[PDB]
Amino acid sequence: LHKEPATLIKAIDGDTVKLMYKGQPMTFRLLLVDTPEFNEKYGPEASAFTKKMVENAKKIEVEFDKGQRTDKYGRGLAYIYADGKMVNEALVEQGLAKVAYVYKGNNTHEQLLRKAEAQAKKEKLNIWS
Ligand SMILES: Cc1cn([C@H]2C[C@H](OP(=O)(O)O)[C@@H](COP(=O)(O)O)O2)c(=O)[nH]c1=O
Ligand SMILES: [Ca+2]
Repeated sequence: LHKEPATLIKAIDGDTVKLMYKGQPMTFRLLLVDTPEFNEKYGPEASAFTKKMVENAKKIEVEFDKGQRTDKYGRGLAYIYADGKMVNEALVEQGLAKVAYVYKGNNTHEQLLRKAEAQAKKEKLNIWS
């Protein structure tokens, strides 16, 4: 896998963000995770976490996996990095997302994210509290 540039257009919620990629606006859905909806418990906190992380970054990058690059709703499916830290991983380390939606062929960072979830669950953080 490889990182490609993008710039933020707008934070949406815990696991969706609007980015400019190859010069075109796209909504990205973070691979391999699930944040609560804004209306559910920990939703606001996930949205805020992601928002802060993407808005404060000097450098946003997109990393597609090996499979499908857009989902059935036209959202890009990627690992998104903010100054080299994976937002997908950071949410999970924080107990603000679960590992979820693990489809064969776009699952490169599964075990990385599961390891983070195990540690969050042991700290009993947020979702795991
Ligand atoms: C994360 C991800 C979600 N999706 C689809 C599955 C779910 O379909 P359904 O809408 O039919 O439940 C939906 C979940 O995304 P959200 O959690 O953003 O709703 O997006 C993919 O198809 N591929 C993916 O990698
Ligand atoms: Ca969600």
